[PDB]
Amino acid sequence: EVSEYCSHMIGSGHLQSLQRLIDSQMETSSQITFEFVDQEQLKDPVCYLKKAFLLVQDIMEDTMRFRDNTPNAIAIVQLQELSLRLKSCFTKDYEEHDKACVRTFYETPLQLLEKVKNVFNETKNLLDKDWNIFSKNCNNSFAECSSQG
Amino acid sequence: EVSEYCSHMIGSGHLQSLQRLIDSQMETSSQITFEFVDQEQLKDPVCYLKKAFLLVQDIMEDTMRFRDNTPNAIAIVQLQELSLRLKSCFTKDYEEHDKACVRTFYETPLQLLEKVKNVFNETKNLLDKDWNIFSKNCNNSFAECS
Repeated sequence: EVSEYCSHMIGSGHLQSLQRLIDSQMETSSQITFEFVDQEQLKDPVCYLKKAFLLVQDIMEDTMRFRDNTPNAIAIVQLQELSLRLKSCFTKDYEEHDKACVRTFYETPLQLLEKVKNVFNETKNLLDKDWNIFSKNCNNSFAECSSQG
Repeated sequence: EVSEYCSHMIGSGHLQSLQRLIDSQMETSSQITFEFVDQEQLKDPVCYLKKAFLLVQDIMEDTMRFRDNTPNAIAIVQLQELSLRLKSCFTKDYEEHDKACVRTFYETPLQLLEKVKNVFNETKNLLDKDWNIFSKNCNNSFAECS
């Protein structure tokens, strides 16, 4: 079940952690490649975040990497712990729609980090309005995407 | 004027702060371009650091940029202040030789930060050995560079 366990689960400390993450990065024009949800393909706000929340998990595990026991590595662990708690708040969608709406991006680390912060921030905002919002069936939204990863 | 006060300017807090900078950088394939001293051209330890000390000031001003008032931006300002004090410890070498021993690098921000930390670390170490050491005339060392 999705349940009231979902409401208020993403806290302000989580967002401040994301912000300190962003603020400590040296500013660079250097771009990196990553997979993320293509907003131009998936425009519905709820299903965008349903898909994006899942990808953020891969992004944290493989891309947002820091030295053991540094403040930023600790924030990632907390965001991963938080994401595990959040997994019962997103209803599962069809497995045929796993790579739909995903594309490779060529963007700076700061732009990737802003995408991740926006996912956690907007997920928190919608959960605070309705703890059941991510029980939405997004199979038709994913089917309307033009491409796949 | 070079003086005994040189051996007291770079503190442990400056290095620990540099380490905290390094520890906060995300491990990523993102590489950046910068100008720095070539260790292969300038192998003499003292003249390497005379050259590297000047270049680190451009790197801090133009490349190691952080959003204003963040912990890392403040650390950079403090390292810049510290460098301003250290300039009394380095005698001038011929202007002749400004871009000598310098080449472009394409390395990660972590690698650049390690290069900067090593300059401050080795400078502190040598000043602790002879606070007059960077009065050395490095004009001939700079001349053998490519």
